Amino acid sequence: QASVSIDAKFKAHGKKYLGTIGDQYTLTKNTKNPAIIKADFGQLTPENSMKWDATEPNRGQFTFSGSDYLVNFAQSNGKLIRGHTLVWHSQLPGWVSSITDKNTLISVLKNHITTVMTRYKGKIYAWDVLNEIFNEDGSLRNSVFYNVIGEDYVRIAFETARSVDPNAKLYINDYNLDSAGYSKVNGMVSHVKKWLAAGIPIDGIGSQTHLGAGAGSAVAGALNALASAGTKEIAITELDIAGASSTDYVNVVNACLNQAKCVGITVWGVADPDSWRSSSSPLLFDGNYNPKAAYNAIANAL
Ligand SMILES: O[C@@H]1[C@@H](O)[C@H](O[C@@H]2CO[C@@H](O[C@@H]3CO[C@@H](O)[C@H](O)[C@H]3O)[C@H](O)[C@H]2O)OC[C@H]1O
Ligand SMILES: O[C@@H]1[C@@H](O)[C@H](O)OC[C@H]1O
Repeated sequence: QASVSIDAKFKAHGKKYLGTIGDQYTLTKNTKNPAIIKADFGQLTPENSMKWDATEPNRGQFTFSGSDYLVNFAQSNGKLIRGHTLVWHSQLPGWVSSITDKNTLISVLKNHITTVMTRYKGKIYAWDVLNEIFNEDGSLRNSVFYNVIGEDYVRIAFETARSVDPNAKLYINDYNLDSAGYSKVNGMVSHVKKWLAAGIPIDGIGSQTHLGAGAGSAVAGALNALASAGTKEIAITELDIAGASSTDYVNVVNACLNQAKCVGITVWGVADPDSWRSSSSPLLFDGNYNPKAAYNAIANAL
């Protein structure tokens, strides 16, 4: 645990949280990891336990062991929770993707959203309702949901989520929304404006922010562009930067700090060895679960 909490310092600026991720394994693999989570971060996103493959492996049969543990740990330690993720083309069981009847898929979709959301009703700050539904050029990704139901699945997902748990912030999350002017950013913006004008309950846009070295400086403009979509809030949902330079990390933190709609930042992992991009050492804590230079840089910038 780092003596100075970047979550505390970020919150001091009126932000909601500076959080990270976890699940049973990383929360119990050693003593430093859960200790770091409790001392320096204020929000948790389950890395894998709330995904479709882990929650509904078979049609209508739910498995909530992992997700229960994550939610219970967070709730037991005063950490906000971001549910992730309800509708996604990746980590989706074959039984879902093989469905070809529109009404059958809508039924399945609604039951999945309803069961997962109902189980944690009132305990979730934000839900990534839809994840990665855009192609790089801004067009809608041809996933089973898009292919079988059509663009209306967007309305259905958000409306179902809104009625199931009106207390959770409903988000659409995506990656590569990292620079103003990028096609995917333009597509995210124009579509959300359209959906909001039609009455679709979208509370926020989540920008993953999986960066390469040097890409930190363009994030401020990207967030400014995303703010034009018209949602109530936006957030950096899965931050990690290859090389973990102080300049990149501080640039990204300032990007959120200086944009009124950015409620918080979630770093996709605590320590490098547990990163899904471990070979690029993209996190704030190193192989010894000790704060890296960037962590202190972030603290001294707040
Ligand atoms: O066996 C499973 C692993 O193969 C799997 O690895 C995870 C893959 O997803 C990672 O999280 C996603 C990263 O990409 C983003 O765009 C998504 O929104 C994230 O959810 C995660 O870090 C990997 O661990 O999951 C774990 C095993 O069950
Ligand atoms: O542990 C579960 C809890 O996480 C959920 O919110 O409510 C039902 C419980 O069984």
